Amino acid sequence: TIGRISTGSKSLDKLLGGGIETQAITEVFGEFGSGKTQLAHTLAVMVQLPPEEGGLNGSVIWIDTENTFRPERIREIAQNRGLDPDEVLKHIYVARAFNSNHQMLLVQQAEDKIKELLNTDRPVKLLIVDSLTSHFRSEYIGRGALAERQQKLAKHLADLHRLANLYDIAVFVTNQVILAHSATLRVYLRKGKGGKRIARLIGEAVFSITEKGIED
Ligand SMILES: Nc1nc2c(ncn2[C@@H]2O[C@H](COP(=O)(O)OP(=O)(O)OP(=O)(O)O)[C@@H](O)[C@H]2O)c(=O)[nH]1
Ligand SMILES: [Mg+2]
Repeated sequence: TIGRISTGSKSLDKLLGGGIETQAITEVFGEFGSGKTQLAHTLAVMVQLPPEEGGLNGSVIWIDTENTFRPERIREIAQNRGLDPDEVLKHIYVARAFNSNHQMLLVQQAEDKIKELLNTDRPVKLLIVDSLTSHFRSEYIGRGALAERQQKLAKHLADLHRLANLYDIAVFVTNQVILAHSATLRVYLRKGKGGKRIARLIGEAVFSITEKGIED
C-alpha cells in the first residue's frame, strides 16, 4: 500500500492526492526562496506523526548538499505542532554530501540505516536529498557534460527509486531552477502575492511558510 505524508498544507496535500507518497520520488523545483527547503524541514517533522495525524510514525534520512539543514527550525516546527523537539531531532539522520560522488555513496549508506530501522517502531519513511542536483551542476560542466551529468544522475535516481520501492519510503528531492527528469512526480514551486507560495504539478495549491513550517 502507498503511504502518504501530509505536507502541513491542506491545499498542497489535496494537489498531491493526500500527501507525499511512499514508493515514489517526489521532486520539488523552483527558484531561490520558493519553499523547497522549508517543505523538506516540514515533512521531516510531519512523517513522525501517527497516521491519523498525517504521518507514518517514521524516521528520516536527510542528505544535505548546501548546508541548509537547520536543527533549530526542526525544533520550532516540532514544538509548534505539539511534538518534543528533541525526540523529533533524534529521528532525523543528517549527512552532508561534499561532492556528487560522495552524495552517491551516501545513498548506499542510507540503505544500511534503513535496514537497521526496518524492525523498529520508527522505520525510515522519508529520504530527503536537498539539493539533488547542485553538486552535479557544479562538477559536470562544458562540452560533453550534458550526457555525462544526465547518466550519473540517472544512476543516482535509480538507486533512490530502488530504496523507495524496496523499503516503502517516500523520497523527496529538490532542484533549483529541456533536460530529461525521472522523478515520479514533479512539483513546481514559486512565489505568490502576499508571501504565499504556489505549487503546480508538472489546479494549483497555495500555502504559507510559518512557525509551523508549511501550512495553508
Ligand atoms: N519562519 C521561517 N521562515 C524561513 C526560515 N528560513 C527561510 N524562511 C523563509 O522561507 C522561504 C523559503 O525558503 P527556502 O525553502 O529555504 O527556499 P528554497 O526553495 O530552498 O531556496 P534555494 O535553496 O535558494 O533554492 C524563504 O524565502 C524565507 O522567507 C526559517 O528558518 N524560519
Ligand atoms: Mg533550499
